[PDB]
Amino acid sequence: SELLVNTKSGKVMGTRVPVLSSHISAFLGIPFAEPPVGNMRFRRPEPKKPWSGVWNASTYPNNCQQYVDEQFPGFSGSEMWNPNREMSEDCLYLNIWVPSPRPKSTTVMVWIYGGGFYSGSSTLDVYNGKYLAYTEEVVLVSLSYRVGAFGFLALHGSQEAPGNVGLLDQRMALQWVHDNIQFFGGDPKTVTIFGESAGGASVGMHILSPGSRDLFRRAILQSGSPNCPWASVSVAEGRRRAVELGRNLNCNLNSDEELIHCLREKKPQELIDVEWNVLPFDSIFRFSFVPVIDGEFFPTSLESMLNSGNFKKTQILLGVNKDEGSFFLLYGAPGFSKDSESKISREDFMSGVKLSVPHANDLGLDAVTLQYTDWMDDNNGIKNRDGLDDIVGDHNVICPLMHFVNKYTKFGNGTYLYFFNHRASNLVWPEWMGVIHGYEIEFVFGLPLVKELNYTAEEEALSRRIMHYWATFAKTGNPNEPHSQESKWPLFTTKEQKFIDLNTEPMKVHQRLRVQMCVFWNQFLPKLLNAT
Amino acid sequence: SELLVNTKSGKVMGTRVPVLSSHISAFLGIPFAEPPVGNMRFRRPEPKKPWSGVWNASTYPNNCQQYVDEQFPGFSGSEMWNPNREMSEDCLYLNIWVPSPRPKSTTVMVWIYGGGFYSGSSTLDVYNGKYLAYTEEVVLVSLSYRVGAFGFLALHGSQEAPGNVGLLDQRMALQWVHDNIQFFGGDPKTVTIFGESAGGASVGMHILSPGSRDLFRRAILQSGSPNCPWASVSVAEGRRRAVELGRNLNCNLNSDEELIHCLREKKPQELIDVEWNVLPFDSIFRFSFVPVIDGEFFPTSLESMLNSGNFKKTQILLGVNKDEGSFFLLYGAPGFSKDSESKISREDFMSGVKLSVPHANDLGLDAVTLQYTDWMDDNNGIKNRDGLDDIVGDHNVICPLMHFVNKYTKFGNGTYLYFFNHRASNLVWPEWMGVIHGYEIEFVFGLPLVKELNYTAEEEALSRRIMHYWATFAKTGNPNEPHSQESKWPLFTTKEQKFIDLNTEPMKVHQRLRVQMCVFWNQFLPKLLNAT
Ligand SMILES: ON/C=C1\N=CCN1CCCCCCCN1CC=N/C1=C\NO
Ligand SMILES: ON/C=C1\N=CCN1CCCCCCCN1CC=N/C1=C\NO
Ligand SMILES: *[C@@H]1O[C@H](CO)[C@@H](O)[C@H](O)[C@H]1NC(C)=O
Ligand SMILES: *[C@@H]1O[C@H](CO)[C@@H](O)[C@H](O)[C@H]1NC(C)=O
Ligand SMILES: *[C@@H]1O[C@H](CO)[C@@H](O)[C@H](O)[C@H]1NC(C)=O
Ligand SMILES: *[C@@H]1O[C@H](CO)[C@@H](O)[C@H](O)[C@H]1NC(C)=O
Repeated sequence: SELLVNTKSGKVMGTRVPVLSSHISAFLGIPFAEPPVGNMRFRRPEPKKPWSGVWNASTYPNNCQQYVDEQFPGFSGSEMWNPNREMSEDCLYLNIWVPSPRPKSTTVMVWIYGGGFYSGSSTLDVYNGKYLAYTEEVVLVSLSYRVGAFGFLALHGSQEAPGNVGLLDQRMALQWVHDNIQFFGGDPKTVTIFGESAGGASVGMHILSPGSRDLFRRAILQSGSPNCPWASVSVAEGRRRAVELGRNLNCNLNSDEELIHCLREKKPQELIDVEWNVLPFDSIFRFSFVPVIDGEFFPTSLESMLNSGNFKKTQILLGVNKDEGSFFLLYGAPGFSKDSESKISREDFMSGVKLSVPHANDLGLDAVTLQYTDWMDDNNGIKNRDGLDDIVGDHNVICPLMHFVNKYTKFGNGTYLYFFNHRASNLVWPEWMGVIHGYEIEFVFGLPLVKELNYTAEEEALSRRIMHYWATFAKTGNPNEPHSQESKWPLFTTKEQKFIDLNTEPMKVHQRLRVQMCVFWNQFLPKLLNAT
Repeated sequence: SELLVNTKSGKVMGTRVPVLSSHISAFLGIPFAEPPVGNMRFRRPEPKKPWSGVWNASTYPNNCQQYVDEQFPGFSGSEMWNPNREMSEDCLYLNIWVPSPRPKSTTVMVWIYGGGFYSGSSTLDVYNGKYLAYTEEVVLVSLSYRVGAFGFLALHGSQEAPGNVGLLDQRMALQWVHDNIQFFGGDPKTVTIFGESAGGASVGMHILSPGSRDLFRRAILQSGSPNCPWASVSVAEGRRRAVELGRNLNCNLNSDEELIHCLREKKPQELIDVEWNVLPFDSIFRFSFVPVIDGEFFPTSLESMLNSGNFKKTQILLGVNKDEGSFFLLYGAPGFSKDSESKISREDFMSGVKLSVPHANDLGLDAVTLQYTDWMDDNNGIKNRDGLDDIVGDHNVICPLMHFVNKYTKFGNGTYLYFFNHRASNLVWPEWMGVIHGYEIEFVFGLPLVKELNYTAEEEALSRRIMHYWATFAKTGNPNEPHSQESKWPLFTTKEQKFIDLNTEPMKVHQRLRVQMCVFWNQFLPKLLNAT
C-alpha cells in the first residue's frame, strides 16, 4: 500500500489528501521522541521506543504547551499563528508530505517553525506542506519542538534541566529524518533544513553546533539568524531567569534539585502564566526562555565560532522582510494600534527606542535616536512611526542576519540573499505595518495557488517562483535553473555582496543590503556601549 | 577744506579718491593707539597722545607683524590675503572712507579683518571700502589689531602680557570711532561692526564682552562666531603655549617676568618663525595665539554667557559659505593639491578626520567617520573629498555659528541668516574647493562693480543686493527696504529658523540650516566625548 510505510521505529499508516485538483500522501503525527512528561520535563529528549503494529498517522498531533494570543479574538491575522490543535506536553511529533506516486530518492525539505522560542506549531494552515510537496515534487517534513520554559529552561551544571532541550528536540527529528526518510522516498543525503524567525535562528544554530551538522545538507534561513540578540542568553542569565521563574511560583530555591522538582509539579499553564515576569528589562522583541551558550551545543561564543569558521560549510539561502519590526511595536509599544495609522509623537518615539534597545545606556539611546531622526521634520508622525519600525527590524533581524551572512560567506560554499518586500493584497493587518514579520511564509508554502484565499494572479506567480527557488536550491545548492531563460539570482560574494528583491515586479539586483544602518548596529553602537 | 577734519586727537588731512567714475574722500592710516613697541609689546593698548599740526592721512599704514603665505608665489588666490604693505609692530591705525560731499550724520560701518588671529591687514584690495561707501552712502571704517603672539600671548595673572590685547586694540578703535566719527559725518549712535572669520568671531566677542557693548549699535558676522573651537583657549592652555614659545626661543622660563623680558628682546620674525610649534595637536583649523577666557574680557565661559543671556541685545545679520573647509584641507591635509581634483582615498579621508577633529578619542573619530561616509560607495574619491570638506566646515564654522544664532535669538531683537553659495566666475582656485572661506567678502565690498576684475553682470547685481542688504541693515536693523517690491529676507525666529540663500538666482527661503549635521556636532559628539 502507498499509505503504508515501514520504518526503523515501526509501521506507519498515512492518509491521502487532496491538493490543487490532485492527490498526495500525508503522514501526520509521527513520534520521533518519547513523551517528555512527568520527571522527563526539562530533560533531554529520549528516542521513541519502537512500536509493534501500525501507527495511525492520518491526523495532526498535539501542539506543544504555549502562550495563546488573545489580543484580537476572532481576528485571523493573530489567530493564524495560535495553536490549532489541543495543547499537550506530549507533542514531539513530525509530519511528512509525500508526492504520489511515491518517489524513490528525492529532495527533502524540513521545516522548523518560528514563534520566539515561546510558541509555535507544525500544524498551522500556513505551514501546510502539501502544496510545496506537490508542485515541486519534494518530500516535505515539518518537525516540532518544546517551546517556552518546557523547551528552554536552563540551569547549567544540572542534568535534569541543562537548557537547549528544544534545540535537541529538533536535532532528534533531523536524526529520525536521516535514519528513516528513505522509506518515504526521500534522499537522506539531500535534506534542506529551513525555518523562519526563531526557526531561522534554529537553522543557523544547527549550522554552528558540531552535534547537528552531519544531519543535513543545505540550509534556508528566513528572517532570523543564530546571532540575533533575542535568540540566545548566557548561562548566568539563563540561571537567573529559571530561579526567578521559581520565585514567581513560590518554589523552594535552596538548590537546583529543589527548584526543578517544584517546577515539574506545576501544571503547564502555571508556568505559562508567569513566564514573561522573568525578563530583566522593559522590552520588546525579547523572550524569556531561549537557547543558552552552554559550552556543549555551542562550544564557544557564537561570534568567535563565526570568526574562526567553526561551522558547517555548505550552501545557504537566506533573507529578510521589509518591515520586520511592526508586529512587535503593535503589541508592545505606546502609540501603536491595530485600527489606526499609528502616527507616533516624539515622546512615543523616544519611549519606543528605549523599549526597543533594552541593553543601551543614555548615550546609546541618543545614538540610535540621532541615526533614525529626520531633524528637519522631527514631528512627522509617519516618519517617527516608520523610523521606529526600521529600528526594531534592523536591530533584531536584518543587521544580525547581515553580520551572519558576511561572516559565513568567507568560509561557505555559496550564498544567496533576498529582500522580500511584497505586501499581500488580502492581508488583514493595517497598512502601516507593511511587509510584516512572517508573511513571506504563505508564499513559500504556496497558499496563493488556492483560489479561495483570494490572492491575485501575480501573487500566484510570485509564489511559484519562490517555491521553485527554494526547491531548486534544496536540490542543487542553486535556486537557479541551469540553462534557463529566466533572469539569474546572483551569488552573494564577499566583494560584491549582491542580493535580489523578491516581489511581483521584474527581478532587480542590488548590493550591500542596508549597509548604512547595519554598520551602525554591528560596528559603531557595540563600540560605544563597550566604552561607556 | 573737505579733506581737512579736526578730531579730538588733532587735525587730519585726507585724500580724494576715484570711485566708479566719481570721487569720495579717504582718510588712511589714522592712529588710534600709541605704538606698541619695545616694553609695550604684549601690553594693553594705550590711547594715542594728541598731536599738534596736521596728520598726513593720504596713504595706507603699515600692516601688523605676521606670517606670510609663500605656498604659491605669484598666485593671486593666496597673495590677495598677504600683507600688501611693509610690516611693523607700529601698526595700530584705522582707515575711513567718507562720501562726497561730506555727510552730516550718516550710518557707520566698521570692518574687522579675519586671518585666524595670526594674520590679516586692513589695507587689502578686497577690503577697499570706497565702493561700499560710495554706493550706499555710508561712512566705512576699517580698523587694525595686533595678531599672533604680539596680539594674543597670554600669561594670566601678569599685567605685562595679560592676553586679549588684540581684542582691546579693536575696542580702542571702536572707542575712537565712538568719540570722533561725528567729525567725518558719521553717526556715532548708528555704528555697525562687521567682520569675517576671526573678524566675525571678534564681532561676536564684542557682543559678549561687557566692556565692548556700548561702543556699537548692530553687528554683522561672516563665517565666524565667538564660540568657534578655534577662536579661544583656556587660561592654562594660553599659559602653556606662551611658555612653550619661550622654550622654542631659548628663554629663561623661571618666571613670567623672565619669559616676557626674553620675548620682548626677540625680533618680530623670530616669534613668527616658531609660532606654529606650540600647537598641542597635529591639526588643521587651529591657531596658536587666540583670545583667552580670562575672567575679565569674558566674565564667565562663553556657553554660560550665551545661556543666561549675558550679552548685548540688538539686531544681528550673519551667515556662512557653502564650502568653508576647503582652504584648510588644501594647506594641511594629505591628498589635497591646488592643481588636481584632489580625489581622496579612505586612508587619506581617515587621516583627514583625525587632523580635523584634534580633541577627539577613537570612538569620537569613529562617530564622525560614520556620520559622513556613504557606506554604499565608500571608495568614491569625490564623496570622500566633499565629505571631508563638509566635516571641516561644519565643525569649525557652520555648527558653531548655528549654535550661537539659536542661543542669541532667545534674547536678541532681530536675527537675519544667510547661506552664501555662489561660486565666482573669475576665481583662480580649483573647482573642487567650491565656495571658499572668505570669498563672499569681495561681493560685500563691491568688487564686481569694477569691470577690470572680470565679473559677470549677474555677479555685479548680486554684489549690489548684498551691499544694500548690509547697509540697510546697518541703517535700520533690517536688510529689507520698508515698502519695496523686492522679495523679503525673512526674520530668523526660534520657531521657524528661516534663512535665505545668497546667490545670483531668485531668492529662496529655507529652514533649519544644516540641522542634521549640527545636532551631531552640537548635541551628540560633545556628550560622547564627555562620557569617554
Ligand atoms: O509567555 N509567552 C508570551 C507572553 N507572555 C505574556 C505575554 N506574552 C508576550 C507575547 C508578546 C511577544 C510579541 C509577539 C507579537 N507578534 C510578533 C510576532 N508575532 C506576534 C504575534 N503573534 O500572534
Ligand atoms: O605662524 N602663523 C602661521 C603659520 N605658521 C606656520 C605655518 N603657518 C600656518 C598657516 C596655515 C593656516 C591655514 C590657512 C590656510 N588658508 C585658510 C584660510 N586662509 C588660508 C590661506 N590664506 O593665504
Ligand atoms: C485513525 O483515526 C481517525 C480519527 O481519529 C479514524 O476515523 C480512522 O478510522 C483511524 N483509522 C484507523 C485506526 O485505521
Ligand atoms: C564549492 O566547492 C566546490 C568543491 O569543493 C568548488 O569547486 C566551488 O568553487 C565552490 N563554490 C563556491 C561558490 O565557493
Ligand atoms: C603725504 O604723503 C605723500 C607720500 O608720502 C606725499 O607725496 C604728499 O606730498 C604728502 N602730503 C603732504 C605732507 O601734504
Ligand atoms: C525689538 O524691540 C522692540 C522695542 O523694545 C520691540 O517692540 C520689537 O518687537 C522687537 N523686535 C523683535 C524682532 O524682537
